[PDB]
Amino acid sequence: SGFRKMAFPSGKVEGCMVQVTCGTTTLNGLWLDDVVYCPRHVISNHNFLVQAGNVQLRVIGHSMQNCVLKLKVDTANPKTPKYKFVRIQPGQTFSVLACYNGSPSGVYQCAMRPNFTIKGSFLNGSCGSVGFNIDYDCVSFCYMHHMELPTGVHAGTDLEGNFYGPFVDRQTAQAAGTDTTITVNVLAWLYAAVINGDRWFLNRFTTTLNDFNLVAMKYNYEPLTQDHVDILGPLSAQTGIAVLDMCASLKELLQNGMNGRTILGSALLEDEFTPFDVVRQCSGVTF
Amino acid sequence: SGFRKMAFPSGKVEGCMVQVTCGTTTLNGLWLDDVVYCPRHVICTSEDMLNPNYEDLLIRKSNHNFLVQAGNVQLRVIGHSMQNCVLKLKVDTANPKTPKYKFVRIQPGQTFSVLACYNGSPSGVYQCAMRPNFTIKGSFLNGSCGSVGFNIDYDCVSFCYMHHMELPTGVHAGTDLEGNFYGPFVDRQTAQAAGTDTTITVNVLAWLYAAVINGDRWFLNRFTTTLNDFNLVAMKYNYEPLTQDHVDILGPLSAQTGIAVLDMCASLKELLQNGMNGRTILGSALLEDEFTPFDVVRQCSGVTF
Ligand SMILES: N#CC1(CS(=O)(=O)N2Cc3ccc(Cl)cc3[C@@]3(CCN(c4cncc5ccccc45)C3=O)C2)CC1
Ligand SMILES: [Cl-]
Repeated sequence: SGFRKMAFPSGKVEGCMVQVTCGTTTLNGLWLDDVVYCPRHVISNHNFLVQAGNVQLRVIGHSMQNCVLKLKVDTANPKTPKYKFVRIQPGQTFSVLACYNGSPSGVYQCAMRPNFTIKGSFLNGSCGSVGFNIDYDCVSFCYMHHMELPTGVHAGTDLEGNFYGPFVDRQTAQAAGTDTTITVNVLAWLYAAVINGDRWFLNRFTTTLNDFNLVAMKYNYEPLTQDHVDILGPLSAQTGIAVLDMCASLKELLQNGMNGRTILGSALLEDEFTPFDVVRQCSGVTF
Repeated sequence: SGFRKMAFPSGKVEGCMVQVTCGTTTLNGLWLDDVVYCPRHVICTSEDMLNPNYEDLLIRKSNHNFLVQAGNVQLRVIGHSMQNCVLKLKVDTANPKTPKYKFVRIQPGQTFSVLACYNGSPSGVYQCAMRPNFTIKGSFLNGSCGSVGFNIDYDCVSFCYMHHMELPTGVHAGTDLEGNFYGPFVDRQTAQAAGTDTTITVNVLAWLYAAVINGDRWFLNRFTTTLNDFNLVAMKYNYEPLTQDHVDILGPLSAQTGIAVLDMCASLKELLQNGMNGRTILGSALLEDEFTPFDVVRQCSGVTF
């Protein structure tokens, strides 16, 4: 029992965090094999100072790929895990290892919002902190922190330097678009509440995907697609509540509220747990 | 900017997780130097749990009855002893990944990170607090026994909790690393219930100061309160009494934001009275109590917005 916002164990990523200094700028880098990846806004080889723990690494080459700077170093990281660079879609979740001066200070779980921002917890010096998922023993790097927007939200790139969202890496008038709730994730979290014995919000009603999408559009909820319904199949079979039956519960929570009640200790409808996160936490998958 | 429930990086603890098997029972152990620490109920069967005599069960065991697995490597047990509700298995190999560490016993209201494990393999990390009723609202399934709670201030890992059991309400109970339970609990399957839980007042206050640091002041009012009047009201909402120690501990945050602790207490009094009215504080519609004054100073900036 219990439902927590759980992050992946960060150990395989901690062994890759280094400090990168170029002139007056100091931020974080990801050391994989003989390359250090970091935001290009950190800007010859000796101008780049790279520190891995107490050891100074020697930069022997440099190149740029989109908004990421790649510093070829002389030493391959002996702690390099099995890894892949993956680009995630909005709604997908990941763990963030927040670092300052190449030293990890915290780990949290979050989701890529539909407006491509992340509601993170970052201070000055956190640039170059990374987002990741673990699938068996392979680390899938999906995010590198670049900046904070005027509303306190964060923007960054995949590990190939491509920004998530209509953002650029520079000081200019940039604003996060109007955000929406990740519907498939709220539904998954309602199924996790049913698994943990919270059924007060269940009703005898069902709905059509068309009728529900008209309700979702009215409450700034992302449209629910047939793919989302198919993805919720296992949770529907485990609890005995059809996806459109759970959609009728969500419609009633949106039109009437919680009425002093909570779901999994929350008075808001939680949208940062994917259908896969719910299955993984309610099964004990290890890494 | 931003405020998240953040856990400590778990890498130093991952390198200590092992699997301990005694007969049919399989749970997690903490491998530090040449000792593996795990719940003593690993020597029990399900039947044994009603009234276990651990001394009688342990005396019938030998070293080779305890199987310890560290990754793909089998560790050899060369000795065993019991300290309160923890079993200590002396092994023939010191853990090369042993970090700098201490065993600390925490008080209610204190927070810590939990590395949840199954079969000696870590699966997730989360942040939580020791509730005033000594339970933890964790996320544990069968096989998670022996998972540990910790804080990592500087490079030293302070181990404060080892998971032992789930109570009938879905909450969890465990011990410090010396085997002493937190709360009036026993490692027996007896009628045990968590006491009535309360909100950690000093933590809610710290979180209100964190909201002021991040630029939110809608909840503040022009009133102050006496400490006693605050407690008379807060006790009616099932809030823990606020002591002079709590007020002293909130001193730095009070000086940083310019809001006296008893003025922040008046805002809390009013928040309990009125509710939120469709508003949120740091993206939350409830009053959050799992961030200590120390956590707020660590996560939030030194400059108030
Ligand atoms: N109410 C209740 C429960 C507990 S029990 O009655 O099955 N149980 C008695 C018991 C008594 C004392 C001790 Cl020290 C340990 C144990 C056990 C050992 C494993 N465990 C667990 C531990 N953690 C999470 C868990 C989740 C789900 C099933 C077990 C879990 C226990 O609680 C077993 C069903 C959840
Ligand atoms: Cl403490």
